[PDB]
Amino acid sequence: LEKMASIDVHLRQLVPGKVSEDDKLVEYDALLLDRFLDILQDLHGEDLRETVQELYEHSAEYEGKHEPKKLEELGSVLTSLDPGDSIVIAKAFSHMLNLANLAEEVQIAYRRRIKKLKKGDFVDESSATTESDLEETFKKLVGDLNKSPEEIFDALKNQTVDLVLTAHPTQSVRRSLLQKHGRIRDCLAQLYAKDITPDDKQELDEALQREIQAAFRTDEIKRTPPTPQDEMRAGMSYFHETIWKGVPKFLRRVDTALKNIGIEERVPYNAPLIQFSSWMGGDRDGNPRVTPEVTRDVCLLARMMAATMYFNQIEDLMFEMSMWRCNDELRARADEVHANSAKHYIEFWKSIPTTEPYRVILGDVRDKLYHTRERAHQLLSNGHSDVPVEATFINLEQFLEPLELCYRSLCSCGDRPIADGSLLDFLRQVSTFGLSLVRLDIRQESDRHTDVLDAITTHLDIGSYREWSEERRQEWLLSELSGKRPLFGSDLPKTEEIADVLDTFHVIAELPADSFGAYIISMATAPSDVLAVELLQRECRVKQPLRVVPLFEKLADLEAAPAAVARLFSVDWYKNRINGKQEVMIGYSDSGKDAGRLSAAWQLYKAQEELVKVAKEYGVKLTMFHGRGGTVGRGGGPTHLAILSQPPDTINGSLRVTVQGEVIEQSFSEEHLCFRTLQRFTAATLEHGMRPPISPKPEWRALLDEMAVVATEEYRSVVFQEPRFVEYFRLATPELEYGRMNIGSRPSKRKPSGGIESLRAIPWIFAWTQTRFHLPVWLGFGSAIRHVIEKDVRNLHMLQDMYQHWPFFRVTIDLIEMVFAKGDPGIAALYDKLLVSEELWPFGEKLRANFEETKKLILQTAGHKDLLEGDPYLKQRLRLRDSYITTLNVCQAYTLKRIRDPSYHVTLRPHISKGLEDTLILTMKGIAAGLQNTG
Amino acid sequence: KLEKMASIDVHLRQLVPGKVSEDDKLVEYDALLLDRFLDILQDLHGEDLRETVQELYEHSAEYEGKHEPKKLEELGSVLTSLDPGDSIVIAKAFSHMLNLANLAEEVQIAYRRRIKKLKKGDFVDESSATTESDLEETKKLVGDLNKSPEEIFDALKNQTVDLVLTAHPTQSVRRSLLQKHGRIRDCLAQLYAKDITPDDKQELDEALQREIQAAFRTDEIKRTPPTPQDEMRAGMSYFHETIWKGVPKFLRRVDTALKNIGIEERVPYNAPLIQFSSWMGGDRDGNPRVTPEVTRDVCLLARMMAATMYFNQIEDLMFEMSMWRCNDELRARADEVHANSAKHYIEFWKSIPTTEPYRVILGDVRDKLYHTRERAHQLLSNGHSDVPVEATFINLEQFLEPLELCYRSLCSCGDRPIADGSLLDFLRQVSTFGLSLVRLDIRQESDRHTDVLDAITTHLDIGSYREWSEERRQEWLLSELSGKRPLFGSDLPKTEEIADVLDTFHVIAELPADSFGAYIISMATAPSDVLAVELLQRECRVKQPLRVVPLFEKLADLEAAPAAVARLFSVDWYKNRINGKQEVMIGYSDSGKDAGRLSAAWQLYKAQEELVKVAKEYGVKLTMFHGRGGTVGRGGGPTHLAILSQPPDTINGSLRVTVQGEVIEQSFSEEHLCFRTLQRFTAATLEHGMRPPISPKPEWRALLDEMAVVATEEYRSVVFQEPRFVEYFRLATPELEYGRMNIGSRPSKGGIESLRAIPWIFAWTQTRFHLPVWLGFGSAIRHVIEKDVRNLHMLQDMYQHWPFFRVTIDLIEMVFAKGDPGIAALYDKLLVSEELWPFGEKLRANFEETKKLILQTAGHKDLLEGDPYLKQRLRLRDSYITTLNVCQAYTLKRIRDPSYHVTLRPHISKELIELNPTSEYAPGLEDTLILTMKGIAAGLQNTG
Ligand SMILES: [Cl-]
Ligand SMILES: [Cl-]
Repeated sequence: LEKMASIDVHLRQLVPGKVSEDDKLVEYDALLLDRFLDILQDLHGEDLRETVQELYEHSAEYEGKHEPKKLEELGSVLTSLDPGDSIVIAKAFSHMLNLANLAEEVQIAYRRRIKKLKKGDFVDESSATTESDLEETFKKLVGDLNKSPEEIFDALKNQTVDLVLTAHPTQSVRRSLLQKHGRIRDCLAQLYAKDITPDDKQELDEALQREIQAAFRTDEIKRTPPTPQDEMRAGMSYFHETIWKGVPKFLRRVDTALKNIGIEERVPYNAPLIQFSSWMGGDRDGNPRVTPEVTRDVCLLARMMAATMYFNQIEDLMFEMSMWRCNDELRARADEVHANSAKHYIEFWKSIPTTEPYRVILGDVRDKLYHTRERAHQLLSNGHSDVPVEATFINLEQFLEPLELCYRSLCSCGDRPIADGSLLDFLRQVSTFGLSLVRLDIRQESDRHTDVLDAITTHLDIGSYREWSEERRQEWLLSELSGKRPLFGSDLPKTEEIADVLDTFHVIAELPADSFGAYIISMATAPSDVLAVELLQRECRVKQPLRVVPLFEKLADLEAAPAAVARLFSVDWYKNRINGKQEVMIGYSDSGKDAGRLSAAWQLYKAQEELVKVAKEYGVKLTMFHGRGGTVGRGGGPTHLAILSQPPDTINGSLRVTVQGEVIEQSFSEEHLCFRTLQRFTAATLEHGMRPPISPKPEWRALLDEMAVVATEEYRSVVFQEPRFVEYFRLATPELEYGRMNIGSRPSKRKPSGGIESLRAIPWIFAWTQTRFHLPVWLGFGSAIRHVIEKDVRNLHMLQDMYQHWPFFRVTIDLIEMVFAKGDPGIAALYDKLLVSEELWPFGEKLRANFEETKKLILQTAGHKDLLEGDPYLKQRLRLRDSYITTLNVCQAYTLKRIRDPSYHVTLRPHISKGLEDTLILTMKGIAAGLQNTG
Repeated sequence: KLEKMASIDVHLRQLVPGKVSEDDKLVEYDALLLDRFLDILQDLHGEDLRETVQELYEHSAEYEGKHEPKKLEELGSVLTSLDPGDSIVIAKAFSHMLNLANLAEEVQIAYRRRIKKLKKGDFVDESSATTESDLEETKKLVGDLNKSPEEIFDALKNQTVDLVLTAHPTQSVRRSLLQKHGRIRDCLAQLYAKDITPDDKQELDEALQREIQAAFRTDEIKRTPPTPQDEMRAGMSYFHETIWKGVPKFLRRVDTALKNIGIEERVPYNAPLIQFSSWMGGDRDGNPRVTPEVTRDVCLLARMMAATMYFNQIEDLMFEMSMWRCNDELRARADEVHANSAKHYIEFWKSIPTTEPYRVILGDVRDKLYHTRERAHQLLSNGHSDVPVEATFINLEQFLEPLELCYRSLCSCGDRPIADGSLLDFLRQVSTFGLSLVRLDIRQESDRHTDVLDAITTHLDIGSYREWSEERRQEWLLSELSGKRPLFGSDLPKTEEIADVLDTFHVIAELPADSFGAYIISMATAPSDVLAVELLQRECRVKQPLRVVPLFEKLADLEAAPAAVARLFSVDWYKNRINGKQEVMIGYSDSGKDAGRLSAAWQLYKAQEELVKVAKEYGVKLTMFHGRGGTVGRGGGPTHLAILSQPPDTINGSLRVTVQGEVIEQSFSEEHLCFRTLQRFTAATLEHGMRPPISPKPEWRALLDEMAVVATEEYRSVVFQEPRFVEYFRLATPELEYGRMNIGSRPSKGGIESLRAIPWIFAWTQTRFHLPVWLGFGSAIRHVIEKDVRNLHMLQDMYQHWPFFRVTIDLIEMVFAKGDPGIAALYDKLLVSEELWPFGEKLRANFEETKKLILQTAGHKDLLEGDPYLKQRLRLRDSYITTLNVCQAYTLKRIRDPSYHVTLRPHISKELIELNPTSEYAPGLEDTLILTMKGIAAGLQNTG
């Protein structure tokens, strides 16, 4: 059985050298592949195994030389498969790619950081191999920038990093597949431990094989496109995985780094340096499956999960807390708490004596936690309770109070060191996660509020709020918000939508405030959009209303935004309600859909500038919320510089970022990866506050203004002006199939009869990411760089200066370069050859030419001769995914030809040992998991 | 001025000079912990207190080095001059330091590397963990003995090792202080990882100090002398600690070794290679706090704990079990289970779909486990439930069936590798721990059954069951078991004791059979003692009666025992009821109390031989139960040879041994220690079954018979014939205080005969004298050397080639290492009348004489010449124990004698004096005595 010998050779040929000396990646991939193929042979036979192996080898050869004959060989083998074999080949390559991801994670987590590889400037911050850890970030602040330790500590207390978890654009993988990937991960890790006994290594190998098989033999589809509750259950797995234990870990690391620059204090245990907000169950923009009851469900479920974890933590806390010396205050509370009726610790002690006061108060807290979970479960499954809300914790201060009393008492008696053990960790978990783990954001279009108000104004015989000018709207809204009479009653004609909006507000009002983050207005354009939501919030009896966050999507909206926000601050009611804090959302991906990526990038930098001017004029603490698609939305290293790149004083101690679904596994599945994520967000925010990026030279801004004009011209002329574009888009791309399939819970368009305009941004990016072409990400960059080079050769020297010294520009170009690394025009041409009308082929040929030109221009701007010349580790990792993703591409393209065209009969082969829709879904989820994030 | 660290480094390095390997980091560990502890002591009670404590430790270490009595005089001088507050803090301090020494010991043993080049090639290698045979090396069977692997596999399938957890003779330390000891051990371990970053090392250092202080600031007294339920709760900590996870780990390792000798199968998941029995809540011998309700309590509690652990484990199982292809039988069972109402996993899935059949059956099992815990908690807390018995698992096969269905189904579809993961671990845990984790044994005196039958015969006007000869008793008991009429009713004059015995039988009758192991008759002497218990079991309507196990204590009982068992097998009713299985219990410590240690050891070897003869004559599978005090009761390595030492065919695939309380932490607190415990028990059993120790040469037998006669004579002449022995014992030893304080129960059942064996051993272990273990050996070896110049060469032959004799001598040698006559003399000087002084003097001479004689027999010039690692660890504990001894002796003089005024010193710094307010003796003297007792106890661990 010497077949294992071949795959080592093809792997070593795919990535030639070693990117370090702990570079064990090719070994890891070879081992996983060998064990997996042995499993495939043992489950489906020697013939199936030989076919799959020949396919992988061919794919490796293609990713080597990019010879199209290799692709035709792949096609020949794949078409000759009846759907039965097609499912097994597609499934198999999916799992193989997943294993490659696992090895990637292990390599990254245990790679040794090389201190002699730092150059000393900001470029070091674009890779995990050279980024500044927390303590290096401190020394930089204290050395170069002359900031005192006191100032660093004070800045830290007041800083908040808020990570927002979003429902996966496709597969938010089963809560069980995290677990299996974990076991494979850990087995791989220990097999290479330089301290392993032979029998331990044997049992580890058997566990590895057993779990690879365990993953290959579970189905990946069926049932419902899981209900929002199910997808939310999946999203919360990472709290069990790493974050719950990981947060006190990281915060204690902050304590140590502080001591090493002379600060004796710890970060206060009630300071919110870390926060988690979620969209799962709250985003309704173009997603009707998210009902008011869905939101109530994910809220109560969240409070349940939190109560369980606090409950199980407090028992180890209770064993720890066996001291007897205590405060007079704590002694009082213990003798008081002793006056009551101890059922949840009979296995531990018959009862708790008053000679163990901490155990008394903590056992009471354990009881209240129990009653909290039971009440939440009752309301979720029934609608009423019987658990008195007074027998539970209903707000965070009731919970923090006894714990803080313990900490005070322990410190009084000279027992602070015990306090900084399990007790401090526990307080830090309470303050970070609260009673809900996450705080749900709500999102809805502005137009739906227009509808609700139009029915309100029609029912009151005032006219139609939709016909009114923006100023008439503003005036009416102001008068009502200033007044004291309610607005409407049960007597109100409600369409299903209008009832949906009002009912959403009612459920928000029926739940504790600590469950909710922000109310987000999609397609916001004018101050009346924010005022609308504020009034609807008030007249629906929301006691403590949510902060309203406008989301400026289109480009014109972005130009009009700073006037709009200034106008909002100049109105007394909004100024008095916000309390000196205002949050605005920008959608890098959305704006990109409107006007191409380059113009959306430069416009967002400028718009953030003007917003900060306004927020300083009127004295509010502005917080920019970064939607899906940005530079700060990438995985790992690059985030560190993306954050540092943002315009000065747009962060101001409060960073709110979306952790895209495609990146969350890579960023939180493993102890080390999670630590370094929390670390680089915390450290980068802190540095950017005291060391803002350079301000751009005027010639740079003038140049980018030109390039923005040309780029939007090209992008809009191709995507919107070309009359035969959308026909091509529906042929050369699986957009229609994605819309009809059970992949995402969302409809792809806002009006089924509309063009590219009504198509949502997420399907736009996905459709072209499946074909390894990525047109939405780079289109426009070509004609911009071309235009300025022809106007004068010396502008290329200016662009290269910009790439070398202006962080913003470097991170924009870098993202593009990375997306090109995941691109292959050859595969796009194969989709063309099978799926596109012959008279439409030159269209594709021309666009691919545009591709190659833009790539050449991007490489020249970054001063590179190869893509990702600066990040060879990332280059290696992606080149290794390429070999599986390509097979999933060819399979997808022929499956499309077969699905769309029942007139394409193929000479099948005999079925291969112990249906086209399922194969297509597999190739989609696979390529999706392989390409991860682009734009 | 913090160069006190140089002082403790120098004293430590003098205490243990060399290296016993090169991964020998023990003195490093001890210095590091001690330094952090002393700094904490200074920051809590002041610089002066810290300097006092450090000076005391240095003096103690210098003493354990050169044994100069001046050092003892210095320690005493400082200790008498402390007011009770400072005496409490000094005593507590040294207790905690000794504990830290034990933790460092455990880490060093767990990570010491076994040296393959150090094996000598014979059985002596089996007396230390550093050279013993692992599972696979016990390959030995295949080489030397030419046994086929198939025969080894069959032997292993049928082998059962039954470890019995017993209540601690003193402090089975709070489930809370064990935990802190765990955090300290782990912190120590990770500080020495060769890949740890500087920030990691800083945070680990602070975590260690934090937990040392946290342990120092917990009280070690107060509350109740814990109820038997509390002691049982504490005893069950080790299942959560290591054993629950440890059993599937060990069994899988067995699987690997079997693969490594060519066997393709695994050990069947339902074969009981490991079992755990318990006495906590069932031994009532001289312990009236153990009531019927106590037994009902610990039974129900155990079933609760088991249900909780299965419940939490089965959720990881449910996530794992996401397969879809399955057996036809399993698909059926899944569709069947789908017809019902999914509450215990709303956080995981809204409900479980039928395309995940395994998850369906497993979710049902999770439901049934939940209801089992709730019903047990209800019965314990009320007396009734409302949980239908049909919704819980009441016997183990109900539980096993659906899991086995999953395993079968998974194997059907070629998913055996998935089956051999979390599912196999779960099946193995089910089979090993069952629904109770442990099985409770019950124990009671024979005389207490005699009372019950005597009141019965008096109530029926037949005579007094007490007056009847052993054969008249036998006769009546036989006719009654043959009969069909019940024996008694509510109309029966019951003393309080008799009500206790009958009520215990009724409670046994009310509980499931999986809860109970064996009924053990203390002071068994004759078959009528067993027949009484069988008859009481039947007439109290115990549906499935317990197996009855006689415990033959005294020497004459041991000679008479095989006659009794032969007569018992020769009775038709008993022969058919036992079903070919008989378990007999020996108490190495009890027999030791009767006739000296040597005579009890040899007599126990011979009596086991004769019992094997009887069991073959009548075809019964005999099972010997080793009570406390044995060679097989030691910690770690030595156990391996002790088991191998047993007489041929006395084990026969069924080993039952007592895990003494003082040893349990050393054997089960840490992952590796647990693995090697289970491994040496399993491997020793398997090997001894197929490779019996050599049979003894006839001259060795005759020689040991002689020595036993002399030794018993000396021992009894001192302990029972000297009229002033009992007077001395109450002066030179804290026996009266041990009984009068709060530890244990009742020591007397009169003189030393009515004194229980455990307080007998304890009293003389506190004063580092150990008279019960060695008394008699001196005069025996002296007698045989004078009888003939050559007998010493024969004894040395025995020590080198007869495993039994080697392990007896070896245990003695270890006990002497924990001995020090100087300290005993100090106890004399402070506590014993002057006209009694020569008595102790003469006794001490025997000690020294016996020591020299043991040394010559073992071919040694120093104690423990063969086990320098153990010598090092003991040498190191002794430096704390000695200070605790002096403190104890002066505290005794102060307690017994209110006319002993001492020039006290000014109180040091901030109090512990006021945690015992209702004390009849001085403010801090009671607690100080208790502290020294618990301390010295934890320092000397096991002797005899
Ligand atoms: Cl109880
Ligand atoms: Cl639900």
